[PDB]
Amino acid sequence: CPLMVKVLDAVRGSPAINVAVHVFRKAADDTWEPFASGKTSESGELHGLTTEEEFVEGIYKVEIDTKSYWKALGISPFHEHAEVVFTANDSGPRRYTIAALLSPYSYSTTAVVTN
Amino acid sequence: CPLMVKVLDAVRGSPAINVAVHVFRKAADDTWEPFASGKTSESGELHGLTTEEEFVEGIYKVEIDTKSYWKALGISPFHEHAEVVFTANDSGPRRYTIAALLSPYSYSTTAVVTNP
Amino acid sequence: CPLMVKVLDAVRGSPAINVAVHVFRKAADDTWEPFASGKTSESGELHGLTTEEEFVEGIYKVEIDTKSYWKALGISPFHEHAEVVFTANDSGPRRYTIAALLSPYSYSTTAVVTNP
Amino acid sequence: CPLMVKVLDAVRGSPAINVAVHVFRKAADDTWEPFASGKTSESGELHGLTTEEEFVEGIYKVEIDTKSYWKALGISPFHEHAEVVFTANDSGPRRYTIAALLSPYSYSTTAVVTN
Ligand SMILES: O=c1cc(-c2ccc(O)c(O)c2)oc2cc(Cl)cc(O)c12
Ligand SMILES: O=c1cc(-c2ccc(O)c(O)c2)oc2cc(Cl)cc(O)c12
Ligand code: NA
Ligand code: NA
Repeated sequence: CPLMVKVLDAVRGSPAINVAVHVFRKAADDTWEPFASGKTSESGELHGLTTEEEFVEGIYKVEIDTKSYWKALGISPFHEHAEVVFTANDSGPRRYTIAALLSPYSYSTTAVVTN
Repeated sequence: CPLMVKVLDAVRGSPAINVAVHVFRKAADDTWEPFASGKTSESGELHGLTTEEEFVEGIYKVEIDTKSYWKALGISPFHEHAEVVFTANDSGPRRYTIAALLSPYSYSTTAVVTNP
Repeated sequence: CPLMVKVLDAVRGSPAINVAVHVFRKAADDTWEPFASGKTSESGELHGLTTEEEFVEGIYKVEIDTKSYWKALGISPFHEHAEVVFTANDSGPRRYTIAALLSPYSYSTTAVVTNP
Repeated sequence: CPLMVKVLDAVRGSPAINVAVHVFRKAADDTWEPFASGKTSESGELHGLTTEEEFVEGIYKVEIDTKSYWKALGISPFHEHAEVVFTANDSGPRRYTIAALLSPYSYSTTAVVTN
């Protein structure tokens, strides 16, 4: 599993469950092309987005649909979504976890990249 | 000042100085049209991007060029940039401060929104 | 102003107003002696805690009373308080801004340290 | 496992490995009494701190020794340590994860409390 996404809710102190996540890969024409997507699980995680074969070097965007999450909880939010944009780099073996910690008017994102 | 951007460096405990910032507004055809740009000052702040007249309702994107900032400090960071996307002024004019706290493999961002 | 505290509310996107803050300094006997206290203003800021003369070298603790803040907004939060512990002025006087960004089950804190 | 601690490094994009963590429980005399401790693993985690039997309601402090972590990496830090103080509350079955994301001049902590 070369790419995993984990989303946490700082208001409820819980995983952020059933959050839509869309991954895009930058194309040669510099547009964003759909790459993978899903909804976070009961543990706030989304696994199985891609494979080592498909996840080649390039620029990727992970879009987390935070606004719909806050709306569905009856809470007013600031952002349309959280976007995480990064270059995948081969530099020996690699696994990427994109984590996000959500509040209505703030989010934090970190990358945990391990071998 | 209806839109201000403040950027801090969590490695040095300092304002993040000379960080490029580009603001876009979603157009009627769903494209991101350039709206304003600038660079943070020695206080980590960017003022004067727009005016209450210009800053109409819409969906805005604030792109903060974090990668260039880190590379200049000798660090190869994770993110290309930090992007903040939000609807503004849809209940009338507000003042927005977009703050970002930067680390090489993480950032946070928060909005402070006040009613003048 | 050598020590300032700024507190923001990540639920409302606003300054965190009326938050109690207590500052302590570690004494020669390793106890935490009260040093200064106050409450954040309508801008979320607390100024005037100390002076360059009073704010000598030492280990300081800034306790921010986040639990009371949230309970007053109807929220039962996780943390009792947010505590920020740091050595100050050990290379001469500096100006410290201690910032905190609050959510019911999370907080962050960062320091901005400048040399006057 | 009613209490777990997870520590991440925002400078290296990695778990924070071999970080000392001390847990205290507030005593009747309002002093902090040592409760459990350990060092984070290669995954930045510390498991096995306590048991359901021992982890009764009360006020707890988790102290993460961030200064020694940054010093050992050759990096100058701001804080002496990060402290997380909370009340454990029985309210049906519960598991507490105390997570921290570390930078030299900033840290973020969140609680993930699940059943
Ligand atoms: O404290 C945190 C904890 C975690 C976290 C990340 C992955 C996990 O499996 C987990 O249990 C917790 O991610 C964060 C991610 C961010 Cl961006 C900020 C944080 O403070 C945290
Ligand atoms: O601690 C912080 C402090 C500030 C901050 C500091 C000074 C300001 O005038 C302001 O508007 C914001 O912004 C943050 C912004 C974020 Cl996203 C996270 C933080 O921890 C902070
Ligand atoms: Na409207
Ligand atoms: Na000294």
